[PDB]
Amino acid sequence: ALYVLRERIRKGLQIYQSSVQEPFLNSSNYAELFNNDIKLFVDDTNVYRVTVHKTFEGNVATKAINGCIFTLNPKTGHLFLKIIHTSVWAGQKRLSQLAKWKTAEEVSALVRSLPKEEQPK
RNA sequence: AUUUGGUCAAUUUGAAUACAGAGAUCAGCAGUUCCCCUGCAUAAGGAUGAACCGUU
Repeated sequence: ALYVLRERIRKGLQIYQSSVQEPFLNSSNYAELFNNDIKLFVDDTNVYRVTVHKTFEGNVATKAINGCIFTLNPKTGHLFLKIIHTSVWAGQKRLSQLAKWKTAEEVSALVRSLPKEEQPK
C-alpha cells in the first residue's frame, strides 16, 4: 500500500528514478534495427571464459580458455571478432571489471578503424 | 483590529451511500495530392525495315 502511495506521489510530482536515458531495444522497436542507419551489436559475454569442461554426464575438469568480443553488423553481416588471448588475464585481479573495460576499449578501437561513412549510429 | 474570497460532483432521499468520476500505450497497411521511372491500352504523330513479279 505504502509503495503504491509512493508511486502515486511520484506520478503527481513527475519525479522518476534514473534507469537509463537511451531507449531500450525491445520487441516493440525490433523493426527499428533494420532501417538504413548503420548499426553494431556488441557482446562481452564471451571475454573471460572458464574451462570447467562438462560432458553430457558432467565430469569435472578445470582450465581457463581464450575469449572473444563478438561485434556484429546486422545489415552487412560482417563480424569484427576480436579474440582476447588468455595472456591478458595473467597476474590480474578484479577480473570481471577489467574485462568490461577491455571490451569497451576494443569497441572504441573498432569505431576508430571504421571510416566516417561506415561508422555506426 | 475582525472578516468574504474555502460548498466535491453523482446516486438513493423524504441525511445516507458514494469519495473525484471512469480506455491506454506500441505498430502496420491502404487511401488523398504531386513527382519520377517502368509495361500496356487509347488517340494522334512521326521514323524505319523487310526477295519479286503480280492482277483482268
